Amino acid sequence: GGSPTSILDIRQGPKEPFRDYVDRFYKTLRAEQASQEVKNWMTETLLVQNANPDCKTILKALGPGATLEEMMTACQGVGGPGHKARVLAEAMSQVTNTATIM
Amino acid sequence: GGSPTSILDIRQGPKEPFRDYVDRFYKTLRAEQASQEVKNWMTETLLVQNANPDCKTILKALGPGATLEEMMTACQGVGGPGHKARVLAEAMSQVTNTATIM
Amino acid sequence: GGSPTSILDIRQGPKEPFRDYVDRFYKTLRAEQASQEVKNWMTETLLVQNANPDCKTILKALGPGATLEEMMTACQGVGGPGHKARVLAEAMSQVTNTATIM
Amino acid sequence: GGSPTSILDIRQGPKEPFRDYVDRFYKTLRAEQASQEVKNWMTETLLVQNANPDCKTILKALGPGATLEEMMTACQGVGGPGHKARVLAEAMSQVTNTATIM
Amino acid sequence: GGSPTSILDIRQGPKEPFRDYVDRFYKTLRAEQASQEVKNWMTETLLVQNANPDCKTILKALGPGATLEEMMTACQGVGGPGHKARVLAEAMSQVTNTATIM
Amino acid sequence: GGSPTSILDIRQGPKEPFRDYVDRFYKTLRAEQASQEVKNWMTETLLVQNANPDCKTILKALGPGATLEEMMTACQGVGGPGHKARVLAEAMSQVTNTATIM
Ligand SMILES: C=C(C)[C@@H]1CC[C@]2(C(=O)O)CC[C@]3(C)[C@H](CC[C@@H]4[C@@]5(C)CC[C@H](OC(=O)CC(C)(C)C(=O)O)C(C)(C)[C@@H]5CC[C@]43C)[C@@H]12
Ligand SMILES: O=P(O)(O)O[C@H]1[C@H](OP(=O)(O)O)[C@@H](OP(=O)(O)O)[C@H](OP(=O)(O)O)[C@@H](OP(=O)(O)O)[C@H]1OP(=O)(O)O
Repeated sequence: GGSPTSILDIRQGPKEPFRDYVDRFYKTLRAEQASQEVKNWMTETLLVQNANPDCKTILKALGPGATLEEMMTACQGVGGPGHKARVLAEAMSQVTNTATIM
Repeated sequence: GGSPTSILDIRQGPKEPFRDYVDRFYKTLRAEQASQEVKNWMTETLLVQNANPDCKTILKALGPGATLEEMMTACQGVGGPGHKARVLAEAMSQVTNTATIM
Repeated sequence: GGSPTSILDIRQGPKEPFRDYVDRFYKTLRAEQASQEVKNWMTETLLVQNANPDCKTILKALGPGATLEEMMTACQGVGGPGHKARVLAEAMSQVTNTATIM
Repeated sequence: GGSPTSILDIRQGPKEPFRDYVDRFYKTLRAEQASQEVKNWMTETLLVQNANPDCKTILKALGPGATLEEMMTACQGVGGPGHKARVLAEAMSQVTNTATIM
Repeated sequence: GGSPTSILDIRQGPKEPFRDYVDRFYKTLRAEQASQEVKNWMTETLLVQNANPDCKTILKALGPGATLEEMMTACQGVGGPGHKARVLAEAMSQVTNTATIM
Repeated sequence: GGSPTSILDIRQGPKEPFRDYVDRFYKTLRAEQASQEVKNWMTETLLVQNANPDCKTILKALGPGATLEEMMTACQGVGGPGHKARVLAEAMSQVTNTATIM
């Protein structure tokens, strides 16, 4: 479970940029008195998993063994037409070619 | 029915994330004077139902007994690109494959 | 007629939450100096008519006699991605097969 | 002409709902010093011509002589995705069959 | 070049309404200390060139010598769903027939 | 890497228009105490690479080394439906024909 303030309740806003949410995660973490390792691996597992399925999955899309910067860039394209454009095109064709999903 | 300020009146806004909604709900539940036995289940029954069909529908999808956490992670993903994007993936085949609905 | 401050000037913004629109509907109505009988049916005839061509459309879909609980929620489906989502599914699947309308 | 703050320079923000438009139209007309009768002949032609090419064209779409009630019925659904939707419903179905326009 | 605060640095936000952009243009212009003749010709060459390729192109579309009122009327349709709508419709059919561009 | 407040961290938000991004960038560049040569090229390497996948790739789209006016016009058009649309048409044309990508 994850209570307020605690990074365990820190989740990216679907509209919130990963560039922002990523920050909310680390600053909010400053709000928590977690052991540094408890705060870092948190910054790892809590960040990605709580990073707005869009960014969060993008992180996975980015191929694990990622750098915070990359997912920052891929998940940064989220919020502006970069998303509403690329995702739109991708979903637009996610189904065009892959419509049969099982 | 559900009068204002009561958890019964509590409802995830059409765009309100499961995360935010789950916050005003429980706070509202604090605002309500139902025992924990009456509140905790309101937290169960009212939450899923009042939680905005986007979340509410996911909620039923995850599978009865979905950890509040699971819906807490999925339902919340809704909002900006969260619903614009992911759903575009399903909205896209919702008409292409499922255009005929009966 | 229907000048401002009356329930005859109570409309749901297109993106407006039904729960919101309907909220001002009745506060305005409270201000509207009609009899219980002249105020209450407004709730019915003006709510459906002035409620966002989409919610207005939904209400008919909800099947008259419906408790405001259902129209409020279906209409609650409006605003967030839910509105674009449900509509995208029907209008998109309407313009595909039903593109021919006479 | 039409200088700022005069009903003449009163124009529905592209997105400014007609409801917002008609309220601000009436907020700047009321503000505008045109005879009581002039305001009446302003409230007529300026209202339809300045109300956002969408709410406006709608006012013209309802067929001149459209009770201000009908505009409010149609140009009220403007702004939300209900518009992006209802508009798409026709524009989307207008391009498929009517793409060739001369 | 065009330094900050100058009308040379004044550009319509990609989403910024022409009505808006044109307002700050002239407000900012006053800030710029250009001779009346210099401000008047900036008002013309900088207004169109720095007016958001949507409006900026519209202005040209309106055809040179276009009255500020026409740019204001055509570039005002830019911003909300009024645009996304009109533009999507043309772009949509542009790619249908005109997809081949050379 | 690029720490907080540095022009290195500095990035065109997804909604931050290039004309604005470039505005906080330069203000933020002044904030980081660097030599002229340093700021001279920071303004370059950090302005295009941190430049919002849309504006940034636009710069590269225009052709790197592009005049600030070329990236500015091109990126000052990135923000609203002038963009969310111009792109929707193209990305749409990217997945219609070019959906197959390898
Ligand atoms: C690919 C598809 C399957 C379909 C096939 C063709 C299509 C159709 O007929 O369905 C043409 C219309 C489009 C392109 C939809 C896709 C969806 C989009 C969208 C609903 C997408 C989300 C966008 O909003 C944002 O990005 C958020 C934003 C408003 C900028 C903010 O921050 O406030 C908005 C602008 C609302 C559009 C309007 C155009 C349409 C309907 C297309
Ligand atoms: O007017 P608000 O209630 O504050 O809503 C705004 C508005 O969106 P709409 O087009 O739906 O009216 C913004 O647009 P502008 O007012 O600047 O035109 C938009 O941002 P964009 O300009 O980037 O499209 C932003 O949406 P978001 O930041 O989610 O993309 C959204 O704010 P909220 O939904 O957060 O209220």
